[PDB]
Amino acid sequence: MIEIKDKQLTGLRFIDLFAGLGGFRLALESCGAECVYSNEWDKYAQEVYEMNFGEKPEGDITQVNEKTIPDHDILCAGFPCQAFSISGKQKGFEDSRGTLFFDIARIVREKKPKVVFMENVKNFASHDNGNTLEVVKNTMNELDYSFHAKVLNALDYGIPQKRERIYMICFRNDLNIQNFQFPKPFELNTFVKDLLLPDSEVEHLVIDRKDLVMTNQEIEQTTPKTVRLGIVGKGGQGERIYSTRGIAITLSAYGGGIFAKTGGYLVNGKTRKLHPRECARVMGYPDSYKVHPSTSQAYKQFGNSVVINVLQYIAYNIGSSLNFKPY
DNA sequence: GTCAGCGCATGG
DNA sequence: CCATGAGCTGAC
Ligand SMILES: Nc1ncnc2c1ncn2[C@@H]1O[C@H](CSCC[C@H](N)C(=O)O)[C@@H](O)[C@H]1O
Repeated sequence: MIEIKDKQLTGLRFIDLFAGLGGFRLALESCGAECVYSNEWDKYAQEVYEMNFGEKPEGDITQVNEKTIPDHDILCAGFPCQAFSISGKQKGFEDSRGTLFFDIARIVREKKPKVVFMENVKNFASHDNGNTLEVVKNTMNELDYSFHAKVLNALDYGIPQKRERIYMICFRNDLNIQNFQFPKPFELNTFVKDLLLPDSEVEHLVIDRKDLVMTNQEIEQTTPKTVRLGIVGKGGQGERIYSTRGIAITLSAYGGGIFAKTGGYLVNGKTRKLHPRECARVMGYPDSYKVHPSTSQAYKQFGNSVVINVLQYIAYNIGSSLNFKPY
């Protein structure tokens, strides 16, 4: 993550819904805001959260009375993506994991917060011929909010990963905010090769397969794009090998392949997958964030998360707009 | 609960 | 034509 000197959000309160690892909390606390409630149902996600932050999040959001929830200024939520992702079956609102949005709307109507900050995958914007995005937009307008949305690739904001998400920001209509803007891009100066651990710590992750086929030669100069060097098996998900001189592919949570969830990379003559700590780094997490003791769950957790840096830049801008109140 | 072979929509 | 994806499904 990056360091913020001008703490634009001091004094405001927020809630962490679908908490996961607490990615929304790190970003917002770095700007001076305060957390007053959290909710996450996964047994193991709850353990890591407690380890790092010191409190257990409440359970199942679908059976919590919206009036119990504390008064807050910003609502944060990165709702489930399985029913909308391009890697799934695309069942949308007919999937029991696709209706979560409406519990958000339910909470919103009661607490009427100042800002609503949501985020999902790129295909969310195109699903069902744009109908799904329309439904979210109209419900927000009807509740008296303005809707601002955009798709941002992580490689444009300092982190070496091709990870495209859609961000949705909503301000209550009586605040009359007319100057919010999505952050401007810059040049990338860090590559996969700058975050790797020493060879002695990652020896156990090596894989020597006899069906390895090199289709491209290693490159000699860095570039901001995924460079594919080879394949194993039929070249499906988890069977593709890339260069450490380019950028990483999107990390996932339920993926397969011999190089499951992270993909394979050509490191010093060898082919291996990433270590959990190296995953933390490509997601923007600091080396002081304690990871889960079980390697298996650690990978799933990081693949469901958000990239800190992008959230930080957007949070600064939300505060700047709120603080501009001239005579 | 963990592991790995897979098969298709989307966007050029 | 060619490359990708906060996935699915069945095995133990
Ligand atoms: N009904 C429900 N109640 C609470 N949490 C739920 C839920 N259904 C799914 N979830 C949780 O929603 C999360 C979706 S992914 C969100 C990750 C989070 N932004 C982070 O910073 O890491 C997962 O942790 C999932 O277990």
